[PDB]
This record gives sequence, C-alpha cells and structure tokens, in this order.
Amino acid sequence: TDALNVLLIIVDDLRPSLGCYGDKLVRSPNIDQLASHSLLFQNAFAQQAVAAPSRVSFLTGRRPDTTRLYDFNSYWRVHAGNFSTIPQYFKENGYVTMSVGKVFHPGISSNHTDDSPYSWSFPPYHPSSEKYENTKTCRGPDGELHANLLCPVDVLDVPEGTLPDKQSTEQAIQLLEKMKTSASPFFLAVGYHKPHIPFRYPKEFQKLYPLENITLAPDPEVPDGLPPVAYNPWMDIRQREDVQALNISVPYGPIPVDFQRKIRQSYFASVSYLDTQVGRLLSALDDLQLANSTIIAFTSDHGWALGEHGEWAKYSNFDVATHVPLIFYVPGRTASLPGEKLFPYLDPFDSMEPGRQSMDLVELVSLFPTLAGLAGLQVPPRCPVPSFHVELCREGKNLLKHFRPGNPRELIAYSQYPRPSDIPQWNSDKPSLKDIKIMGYSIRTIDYRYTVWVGFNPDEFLANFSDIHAGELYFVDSDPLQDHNMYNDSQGGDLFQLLMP
Ligand SMILES: *[C@@H]1O[C@H](CO[C@@H]2O[C@@H](C)[C@@H](O)[C@@H](O)[C@@H]2O)[C@@H](O[C@@H]2O[C@H](CO)[C@@H](O)[C@H](O)[C@H]2NC(C)=O)[C@H](O)[C@H]1NC(C)=O
Ligand SMILES: *[C@@H]1O[C@H](CO[C@@H]2O[C@@H](C)[C@@H](O)[C@@H](O)[C@@H]2O)[C@@H](O[C@@H]2O[C@H](CO)[C@@H](O)[C@H](O)[C@H]2NC(C)=O)[C@H](O)[C@H]1NC(C)=O
Ligand SMILES: *[C@@H]1O[C@H](CO)[C@@H](O[C@@H]2O[C@H](CO)[C@@H](O)[C@H](O)[C@H]2NC(C)=O)[C@H](O)[C@H]1NC(C)=O
Ligand SMILES: *[C@@H]1O[C@H](CO)[C@@H](O[C@@H]2O[C@H](CO)[C@@H](O)[C@H](O)[C@H]2NC(C)=O)[C@H](O)[C@H]1NC(C)=O
Ligand SMILES: *[C@@H]1O[C@H](CO)[C@@H](O[C@@H]2O[C@H](CO)[C@@H](O)[C@H](O)[C@H]2NC(C)=O)[C@H](O)[C@H]1NC(C)=O
Ligand SMILES: *[C@@H]1O[C@H](CO)[C@@H](O)[C@H](O)[C@H]1NC(C)=O
Ligand SMILES: *[C@@H]1O[C@H](CO)[C@@H](O)[C@H](O)[C@H]1NC(C)=O
Ligand SMILES: [Ca+2]
Repeated sequence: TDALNVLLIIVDDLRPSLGCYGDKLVRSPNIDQLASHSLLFQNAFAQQAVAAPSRVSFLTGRRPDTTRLYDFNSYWRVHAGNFSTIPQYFKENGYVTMSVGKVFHPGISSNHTDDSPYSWSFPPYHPSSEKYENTKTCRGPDGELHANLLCPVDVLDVPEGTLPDKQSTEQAIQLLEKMKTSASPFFLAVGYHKPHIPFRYPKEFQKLYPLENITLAPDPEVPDGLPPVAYNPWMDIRQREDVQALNISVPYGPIPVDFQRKIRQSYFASVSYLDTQVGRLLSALDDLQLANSTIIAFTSDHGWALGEHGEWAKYSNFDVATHVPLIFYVPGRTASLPGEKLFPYLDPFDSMEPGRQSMDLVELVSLFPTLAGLAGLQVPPRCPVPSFHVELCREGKNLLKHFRPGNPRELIAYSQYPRPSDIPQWNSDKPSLKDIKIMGYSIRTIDYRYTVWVGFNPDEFLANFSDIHAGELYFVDSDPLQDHNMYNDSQGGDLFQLLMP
C-alpha cells in the first residue's frame, strides 16, 4: 500500500477547443487519449478570467474575495492571510513537490519566488526561451524580424533554438526519471505557456489549419444587449506589430475578417503544438511505468475569446473566457490499471471514444480538496466565513464522491471580474486594485448565466448589491452563444426558483 503521485498539467489561456470536448476541428489526439482513460468535466469554470487572480485562487483553494487578489500586485500571505497551497500541503505530507514552467504567476503575486520556501522542494524551473516570446523573433515574408502576434517559426531561426514549452517538457521528463529512483512520491506541476500570446509555435503545425477551411466565430458582432461595462477592449494584443499595422479602432474594433481567421488559425495551431508536448510528457510517463501510480489533472487558468461577441482574449465573465477544460486520470478508478501503454504519443499529422463524463457545475477552487483526496491525504476542512485567519481550509467542494442534501451552491460555478468604469477604457482589461470601482459577479448554472455589475469599494473590499450598474441573463437552452441578454425582461424569478427547495 502506497500513496499516489500527482502530475498536474496547467495550460495558460487554453479554452476547451479540444476533440474530447466536441471540437471537430482542432486536432488534440494526445489530450483526447488522456480523456479516454479519465473523467472529463463538461462544465468547469474559473473564478476570474485572468492569470494571477485565478492561479492564486485555485492554488490556495480560496475564492478571489478571500485572496483579495483581483490584479497581480499583491502577495496573499501578507495581503489577506497565510493561506496554504496545494504543493505546500503535499510537501508537508512527505511529497517531493516540483514546479516547471508557469504554475504560479511570476512577480509579487507569488513573492517573486514562486511562494518560496513553503510550496516547492527546490527553486522552480522556468524555461529560458520564454524571454524571447515578446522580442523581434518572428521572421516575416521579407526577411525581417518582428514581435508579431502570429509567429510561426522555424526553431533554427529563433534565439537559443528552442521554445519554452519544449524546454518545460524536456525538464519535466528528466524529473520523472529522477523520481523513479526516489522512495518518496512526487507532486509535479507543469505549466505550459501556449496558447497564450504571442502564437509562437513550430511553423509545421500551421499546415493543419488552412485558411480556406477556417470560419469566423458564430457571433462575431458585438451584441446589442451587452452593456458596455461587461465589454473588455483587448488592449494587449493591439501592441503587436502585425496587429498595430491594421489600425483597428478602439475599443470595439472589429478586427478585419481575414485577420480574425488568421488569429484562429494560429490559436488552433498552438493548441495542436501544445498537444504534442503533452503527448511527449504523457508518453514518457508511460515508458517509465508510472501510469499505474500517478494521478493526472489537466486544466487551464482561464479561457480566451476568439471573436465571440466581438471580443478577444479573457478579462470577461462570458463562458468563452471562464469555461476551462478539466480532466482527472486516477489509476485503477477512471480506467483499468495497465507492458501496456495508456498514453502513447499520437501525431496530429496522421488522419477515440469519450471516457467518463460529468455535467456537474464545478469550479477551479475545488482543485485543492480533490487532489488531496484523490492522493489519499486528508481533505482540508471547509472554510469559515471569513477565513483570513485560517491557514489550511477549502472554500470549494471535494469532487471525489463523483468517481464512484441539495445545496443550491453545488449547482453553481462562480466567476467575477472587475472594471474601473462603465465605458471600456485603457485599463478595463486589467484594472489595478485602487482603480476598481465595479465588480461583476456571475452565477453559472446548467440553465443560465446571471451576472450583475455592482459598485465595489476597494478600500473596504465591499460590494454594494444595492448599486447595480447593469445586469446580464443568458439561457443555455435557447441562447448557448449568449447573444441575447434577457436581464431587462427578467424580475429575478430564476434566482428565487434556485433558492426554493
Ligand atoms: C505561515 O505558515 C507557514 C507554514 O504553516 C504550516 O502549515 C499550516 C497548515 C499550520 O499547521 C502552521 O502551523 C504550519 O506552520 C509558517 O512556516 C513555519 O514557520 C515556523 C516559525 O514561524 C517554522 O518553525 C516552521 O518550520 C515553518 N514551516 C513551514 C512549512 O514553512 C509561517 O511561519 C507562517 N507565517 C506567518 C506570518 O504566520
Ligand atoms: C450602497 O448603495 C446604496 C444605493 O445606491 C444608490 O442607488 C444607486 C442606484 C445609485 O444611484 C447610487 O449612486 C446611489 O447611492 C447607497 O444608498 C445611498 O446612500 C447615500 C448616502 O448615504 C444617500 O444619499 C442616498 O439617498 C442612498 N440611496 C438610496 C437609494 O438608498 C449606499 O450609500 C451605498 N453604501 C455604501 C457603503 O456605499
Ligand atoms: C517574500 O520574499 C522577500 C524576499 O525574498 C522577503 O523579504 C525579505 O527577504 C529577506 C531574504 O532575502 C529576509 O531576510 C527579510 O527578513 C525579508 N523582509 C521581511 C520584511 O520579511 C519577504 O519577507 C517575503 N514575504 C513573506 C510574506 O514571507
Ligand atoms: C435595460 O434598461 C436600462 C434602464 O431601464 C437601460 O439603460 C438606460 O439606457 C438609456 C438609453 O436608452 C439611458 O438614457 C438610461 O440612463 C439608462 N438607464 C440607466 C439606469 O443607466 C438599458 O439600455 C436596457 N438594456 C437593454 C438591453 O434593453
Ligand atoms: C506499476 O507497474 C509497474 C510495472 O507495470 C510495477 O513495477 C514493479 O515494481 C516493483 C516495485 O515497485 C518491482 O519489484 C517489480 O519488479 C516491478 N515490475 C513488475 C513486473 O512487478 C509497479 O510495482 C506498479 N506499481 C504499483 C504501485 O503497483
Ligand atoms: C477542407 O476540408 C475538406 C474535407 O476533408 C478537404 O477536402 C479540403 O481539401 C479542405 N480544404 C483545403 C484547402 O485543403
Ligand atoms: C488610422 O485610421 C484613421 C481613421 O480611421 C486615420 O486618421 C489614420 O491616419 C490611420 N492611421 C494609419 C497609420 O493608417
Ligand atoms: Ca492566463
């Protein structure tokens, strides 16, 4: 009798544009193969659609209003409370905990040390080639180097001749080989960068998605019923040279159709590129015969809009920005134990069945208790309200029962996002704490998304639910794309019904 290892794979800005989530265009065979042996959650949502608030949230198992981290300019242990993290908890329980790539968000939000010395057994590994993503590293048709958003590259014509996710993969495999020697179990966090911008990927993956067979988003127009407060102006992508040359109007655009299809091409290519890296990682796991002793959790920190509602990037409460993939492989539980190989590398350039599936509405803040339980450790207790004074507790439910009384909150996935004003402006994507004046709280059920943009006081961290600036109500059955806001024609009977037993 032993304890199970954990391989946690986190992808930056990955929406569920994957074969195992019903996307019949994107080629993600290795992830689909992971899913075929796993439990796939169809309705998983991040608590805030931006890197640091989301990552600090689900790494401490607390919600953004407990971490009080809505930007990326505060360290929770000083700002809110000495909240313990997932890897810290495993390390305290005899695990060797290791971080590769972007797990914590770098900078102050992790105290510049990836939350050292609490979380990791040794200083995390960050791939060196990441620092060239936003340099003049994209060779154009006329032979010059540019800092382009769409950046298909020959690996032999970039600095250091590699890419950050290839480095992360290589280093993760080596650590797995080392741990096969150790007597202790491992908790390995691998944080992949793509499809986060820029779209710098091996140019061969671009051939998988010819532009002729690329369509726009189903709802590329900005909906009439979308209140301006809920619109994000996607300012970060406007700084890239190729984007800047199009002279796209601020803040509503639109992006020229041809470039919209090119963005989707490069995003899909980056996903397939990501998929091969995951393939290499999982295939190495198989060769080392760790498949029968290692939990694999695969998810993302938030989504990314590709023209839906005239939006791009995250910084939103729409499903496209909050809906994330979430897959759990549990040896001998989600699939039969394996010289059998479960994750052989699959080549997307070669032209499966859905594994277990769950439609329950779940939240990234439930990641902490789930992994702790699945690994055989003690599940931290539920948090009180507030829990600033508590170091180890969880505000989300454990999903372990789901692998074989109706509280209304078990029917909800919560999301939120701040705004500095009602009209989209320069900092509406990523407002700093002092500049936050509105907080958009969103409720997502199997039936609808209900959002209210309410007055917010950043000095007291106080929401005023009597100062509603605007509201949104989208119905899954009739309006899955969320194009027809029904909040003005509503009275609140949907919330009442949810409360009534
Ligand atoms: C913040 O907490 C860390 C670690 O918290 C540990 O885990 C919690 C679940 C709870 O059981 C705590 O009592 C545990 O200590 C603190 O780090 C410890 O600090 C003490 C002395 O300060 C030291 O002797 C221990 O070795 C440290 N352990 C670890 C794992 O780092 C830290 O001090 C706390 N910081 C503040 C400001 O309270
Ligand atoms: C919390 O909000 C209430 C209500 O907000 C008011 O109504 C909104 C629709 C919008 O018009 C806001 O600008 C309004 O303030 C606040 O209640 C108001 O309080 C002020 C000062 O005490 C008073 O002059 C107003 O008459 C009140 N309005 C109502 C409708 O009661 C309340 O002050 C807010 N609380 C905090 C802590 O900011
Ligand atoms: C976050 O890290 C910084 C630096 O690593 C800590 O600030 C100082 O760090 C040095 C270590 O080089 C210590 O000797 C000092 O005592 C630290 N100063 C203070 C005021 O603590 C900082 O403390 C860390 N934050 C937390 C919450 O532990
Ligand atoms: C929902 O109703 C609100 C108010 O009932 C609308 O907001 C108003 O818009 C008019 C312009 O048509 C402004 O003059 C008012 O000042 C606004 N009201 C407030 C309180 O600011 C809103 O446009 C409606 N939305 C939809 C989709 O019908
Ligand atoms: C997982 O499977 C591998 C091979 O599929 C098992 O490898 C054995 O490991 C034990 C000690 O861990 C060795 O004594 C054996 O020689 C290995 N090979 C075989 C064929 O048994 C491994 O034990 C399995 N892990 C668990 C927890 O059962
Ligand atoms: C688009 O897909 C169809 C279906 O396989 C294929 O025949 C066609 O060649 C594709 N488009 C291009 C430009 O190759
Ligand atoms: C961008 O467009 C505006 C009006 O649409 C025009 O005035 C301006 O000169 C354009 N800039 C460039 C660099 O073409
Ligand atoms: Ca992100």
